[PDB]
Amino acid sequence: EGVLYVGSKTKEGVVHGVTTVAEKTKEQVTNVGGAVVTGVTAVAQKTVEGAGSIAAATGFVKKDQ
Amino acid sequence: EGVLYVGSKTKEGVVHGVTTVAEKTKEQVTNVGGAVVTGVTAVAQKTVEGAGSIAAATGFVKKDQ
Amino acid sequence: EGVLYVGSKTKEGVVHGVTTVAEKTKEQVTNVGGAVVTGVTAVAQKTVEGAGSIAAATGFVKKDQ
Amino acid sequence: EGVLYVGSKTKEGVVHGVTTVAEKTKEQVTNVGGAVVTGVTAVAQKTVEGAGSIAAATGFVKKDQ
Amino acid sequence: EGVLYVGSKTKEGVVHGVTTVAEKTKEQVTNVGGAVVTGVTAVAQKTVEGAGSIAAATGFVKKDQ
Amino acid sequence: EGVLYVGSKTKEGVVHGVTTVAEKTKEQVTNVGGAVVTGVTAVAQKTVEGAGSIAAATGFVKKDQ
Amino acid sequence: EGVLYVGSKTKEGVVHGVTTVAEKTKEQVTNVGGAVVTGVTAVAQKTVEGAGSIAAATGFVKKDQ
Amino acid sequence: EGVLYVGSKTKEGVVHGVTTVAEKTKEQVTNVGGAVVTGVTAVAQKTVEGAGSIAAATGFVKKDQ
Amino acid sequence: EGVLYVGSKTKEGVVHGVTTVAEKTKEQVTNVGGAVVTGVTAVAQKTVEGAGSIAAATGFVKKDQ
Amino acid sequence: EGVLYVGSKTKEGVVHGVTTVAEKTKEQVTNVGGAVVTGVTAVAQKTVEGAGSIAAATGFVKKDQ
Amino acid sequence: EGVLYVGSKTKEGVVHGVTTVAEKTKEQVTNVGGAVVTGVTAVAQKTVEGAGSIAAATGFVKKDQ
Amino acid sequence: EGVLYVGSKTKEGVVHGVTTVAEKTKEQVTNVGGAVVTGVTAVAQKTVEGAGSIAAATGFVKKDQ
Amino acid sequence: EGVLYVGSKTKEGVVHGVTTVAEKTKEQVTNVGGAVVTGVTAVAQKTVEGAGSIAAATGFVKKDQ
Amino acid sequence: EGVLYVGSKTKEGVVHGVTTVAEKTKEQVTNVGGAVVTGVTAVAQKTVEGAGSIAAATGFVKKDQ
Repeated sequence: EGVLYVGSKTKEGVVHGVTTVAEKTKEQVTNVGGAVVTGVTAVAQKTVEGAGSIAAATGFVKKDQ
Repeated sequence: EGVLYVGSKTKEGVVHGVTTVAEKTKEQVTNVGGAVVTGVTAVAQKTVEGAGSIAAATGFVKKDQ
Repeated sequence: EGVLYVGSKTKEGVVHGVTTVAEKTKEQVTNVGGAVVTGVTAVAQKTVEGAGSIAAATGFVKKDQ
Repeated sequence: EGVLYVGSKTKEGVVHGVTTVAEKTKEQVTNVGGAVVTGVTAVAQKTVEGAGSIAAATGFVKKDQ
Repeated sequence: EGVLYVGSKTKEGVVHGVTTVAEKTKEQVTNVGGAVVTGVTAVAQKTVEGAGSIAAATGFVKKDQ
Repeated sequence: EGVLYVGSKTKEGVVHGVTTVAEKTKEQVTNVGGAVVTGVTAVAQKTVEGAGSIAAATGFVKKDQ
Repeated sequence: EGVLYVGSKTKEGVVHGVTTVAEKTKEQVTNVGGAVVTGVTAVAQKTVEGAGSIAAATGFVKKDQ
Repeated sequence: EGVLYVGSKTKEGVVHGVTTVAEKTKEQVTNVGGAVVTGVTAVAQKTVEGAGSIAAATGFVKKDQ
Repeated sequence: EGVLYVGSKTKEGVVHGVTTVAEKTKEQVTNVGGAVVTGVTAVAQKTVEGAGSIAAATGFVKKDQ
Repeated sequence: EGVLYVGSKTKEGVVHGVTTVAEKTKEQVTNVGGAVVTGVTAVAQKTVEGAGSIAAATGFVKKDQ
Repeated sequence: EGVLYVGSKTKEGVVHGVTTVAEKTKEQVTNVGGAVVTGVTAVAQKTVEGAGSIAAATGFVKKDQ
Repeated sequence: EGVLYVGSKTKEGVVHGVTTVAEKTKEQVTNVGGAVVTGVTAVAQKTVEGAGSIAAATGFVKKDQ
Repeated sequence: EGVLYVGSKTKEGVVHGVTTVAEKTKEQVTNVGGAVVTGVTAVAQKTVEGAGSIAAATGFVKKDQ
Repeated sequence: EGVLYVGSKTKEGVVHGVTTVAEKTKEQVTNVGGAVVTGVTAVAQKTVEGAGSIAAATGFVKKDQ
């Protein structure tokens, strides 16, 4: 149950979403957990129903080693 | 149950979604967990129903080693 | 149950989705978990029904080694 | 149950979402837990229903080692 | 139950969301727990229903070592 | 139950959200617990219902070592 | 139950949210517990209902070591 | 009038003279004015006799334009 | 009139003369005015006799433009 | 009139002469006026006889423009 | 008239002459006026005879402009 | 008229002559007026005979502009 | 007329001559007027004969402008 | 007329000559008028004969402007 309205009157638009530049790096991590929605009129919905939901988002893990 | 409305009146648009530039790097990771929706009118929905949902998103893992 | 409406009046559009440039790198990973929907009018839906859903997205894994 | 209204009259827009520049670094992590919604009219909704929800977001983990 | 109204009459806009520049660093972490919503008209909602919700957000962890 | 109204008549705007510049550092952490909403008209709502909610946000942790 | 009204007539605006510059530092932590809402018209609401809510925000922790 | 003696007892030799690697460049110039003599026993003589000698060596020249 | 003696007892030698690596540059100039003599036993003589000798060596020149 | 003696008893040698690495530069100039003599036993002589000798060595010149 | 003696008993040698690394620079000039003699036993002589000798060495010149 | 004696008994040597590292600079000039002699046994002589000798060495010059 | 004696019994040597590191600078000038002689046994002679000798060494000059 | 004796019995040596580090500076000048002689056994002679010798050494000059 719900209603979402978007209206965009744009004459000129320049959009960037997730950008990453790595030079001479080691172990660069760009990590996104949900959707990546990008645009002059970007809309995103998400409905997680159900008890006990988990939404993890880790860059990295190092164990023992 | 729901309603989603998008209306976009654009005269000129330039959109980029996920961009990645790696030069001379080691172990660069661009990681997205959901959808990558990109456009002058980008719309994304997702409905996860059911108890106990898991949505993991890891860049990387190193074990023992 | 639901309704999704998109309307896009565009005179000129230039869209890019997932772009990746790797020069002289080692182990570059661009990882997307869902769909990659791209266009002047990009729309994406996803309905995961059923208890216990899993949606994993890993860049990489290194074990023992 | 709810209603969300957005109206944007823009003549010129330049938007960036998540940007990351790593030069000569080691273990750079850009970590986002939810969606990355970006645009001249960026809208994002999320409804997590169900007792016991977890939403973790870690940069990295190092164990034993 | 609720109502959210946004109206933006912009003639020119330049927006940046999360930006990160790391040069010659070690273990730089940019960590966001929720969504990253960015745009000339950026709107974000989130409704976490259910007793016992957890929303953790850690930069990093080092254990034993 | 509630009502939120925003109206912005802007002729020119330049907005930055979370910015981070790390040069020659070690273990720099920029950590945000909620959403990062940024734009000429930035609006953010969040409704956490349910007894016993936890919202932790740590820069980092070092244990044993 | 409530009503929130914002109206902003701005001719020119330049806004910055959370900015951090670390040069030659060790263990710099910028830690925010809630949302980071930034813009020419920045609005943020949060309603935590439920007895026993916890909202922790630590820069860092060092134990044993 | 003169005497030049060279004696080389080498068991293993690896010699390079003038080496040039240009990638993605514009107007790279490697310019040598005299001889390029290269070898495990490289010897070079030059005797310019006569008043008013000129020995020019230019990388490049741009005029008017 | 003169005498030059060289004697080299080498068991292993690795010599490089003039090396140049240009990546993504514009107007790189490596300019040498005399001879380039290179080797495990590199010898070079030059005798310029005559009043008014000139020995110019320019990287580049830009005029008018 | 003169005498020059060189004697080199080397078991292992690694020599580099003029090395230049230019990345993403503009107008890099490596300029040498005399000879470039390089080797495990590098010897160089030069005798400029004659009144009024000139030995110029310029990186670059920009005029008018 | 003169005598020059060199004797070198080396078991292991690693020599570099003129080295230059330019990254992202503009108008870098490495300028040497005489010879560049480099090696495990590097010897260089120069005899400029004649009244009124000139030995100029300029990095660069900018005129008018 | 003169005598020069050098004797070097070296078991291990690592020599560097003129080194220059320029990153993100503008108008860096490394300027040497004489010879650059480099090696485990580096010897350099120079005899300028003749009244009125000039030996100039300038980094750079800017005129008018 | 003269005599110069050098004797060096070295078991291990690491020598650097002129080193320069410029980061993010403008108009850095390293200027040497004489020879740059560098090595485990570095020897340099220079004999300027003739009345009225000039030996100038300037970093830079700015005129008019 | 003269005699110079050097004898060096070194078991381990680490020598640096002229070193310069400029970060974020403007108009840094390292200026040396004579030779730069550097090594485990560094020797330098210079004999300027002739009435009216000049030996200037300026960092920089700014005129008119």
